[PDB]
Amino acid sequence: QTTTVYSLEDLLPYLKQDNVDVKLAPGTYNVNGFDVGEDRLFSTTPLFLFEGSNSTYDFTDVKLNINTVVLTKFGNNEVNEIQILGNNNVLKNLKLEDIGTTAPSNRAQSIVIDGRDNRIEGFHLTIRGSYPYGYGDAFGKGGGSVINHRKHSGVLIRGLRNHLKDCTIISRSYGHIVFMQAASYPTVEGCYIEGEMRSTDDMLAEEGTGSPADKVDFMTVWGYKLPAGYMMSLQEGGIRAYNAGTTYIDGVEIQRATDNPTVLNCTIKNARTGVTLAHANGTKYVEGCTVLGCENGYSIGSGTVVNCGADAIYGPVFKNTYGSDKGYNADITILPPSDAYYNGHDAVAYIGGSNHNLTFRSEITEIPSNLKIMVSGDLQGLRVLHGSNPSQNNFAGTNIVLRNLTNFPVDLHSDSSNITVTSCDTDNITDNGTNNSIEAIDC
Repeated sequence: QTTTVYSLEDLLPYLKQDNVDVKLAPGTYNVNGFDVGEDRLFSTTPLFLFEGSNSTYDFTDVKLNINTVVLTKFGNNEVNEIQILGNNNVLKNLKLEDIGTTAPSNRAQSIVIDGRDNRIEGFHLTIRGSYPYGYGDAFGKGGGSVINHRKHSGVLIRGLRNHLKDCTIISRSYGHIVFMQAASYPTVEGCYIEGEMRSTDDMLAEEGTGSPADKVDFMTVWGYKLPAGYMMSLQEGGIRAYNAGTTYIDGVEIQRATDNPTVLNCTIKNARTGVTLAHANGTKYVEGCTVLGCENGYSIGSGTVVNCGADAIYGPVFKNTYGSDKGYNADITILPPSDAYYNGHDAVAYIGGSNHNLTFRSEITEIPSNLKIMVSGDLQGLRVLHGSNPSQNNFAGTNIVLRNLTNFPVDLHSDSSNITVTSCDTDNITDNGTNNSIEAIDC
């Protein structure tokens, strides 16, 4: 029942057909700049456009090497390596590596999943080639940038009931690693998602070199000179949901927020955020995840984080996004450090909004002197200093259960009220709020 093909050329016609079972034979396949053109293997982007439905594609033992020069071969357009437009497809086991670090002429996204009921499983993706690479988002991630960008993101999940399962996504590119736009009921499950880090002190050491950041005197899009003392990802989000986007299902163009995301059993390392779903609507559910060395652990706005862990070396394990957050239930283990601490945010968690039920658990006994659980107050977060992003800082918290089964101190700011705190120790809790309850628990 399976048709086997032995070249990319012979693969491409099947992507236009429904109800096919296709295998690209084990081997190595190289896409270079000479493969893009009118009489060339790829005359259009997306390179691999899966238009059919009800199809299965086996890429076991396939290594697909795509030279980053290809990101410049389509004019000023966005380039996407793989897009799925049909429904009910399964793509499995591909190892896809971007070769070199050439930046897109405009921007790129490795995989885009539209349609409904598709699954990408067993992929190993290495994403490269973007600009500027080395500053994270300090000089701009959208419009009005201080340094204009050519971003390149990994997997963009859209559509309906789309599933990324058991994949390894390694990014050495400035872009999100896995992100969701206009996606209804997406699921990310069993994935390992990894970026890399650079300190702001190392960025500031470019002074006098003539680098792009040196030429703008390190003035960030946040409205202040880049501060020393933080560790940034060179990527954007590990898993990040958007409140907007465009998708296509069954010939219908759809503009909507992400809704009903589920994240299960993922490990996210060295990204700007581990799991951020606050901008999605519907039910948010996160279970069984591990977040290591990210700038932020979990921010889902409302919903459930259960049986999840994060270390706190570079940023807080938990952050309420806005004072509008309501009904965020979380059970988070503060994991042993994955490297030396370099957390300039001066917090292990920042809590606010209302009607949350939050449990933190840890075996940590060496508590860095600058780290505490904050309920309300003025977070020294890299992107929220000096009034930057004002809705994301300095907000009230009300009617919150805080079970602190850790040795970290807790600081209840004057804008906190009706906080029910239980803690292993209460000697290191400061209470400047209103009608808060503090009670000791045994271990």
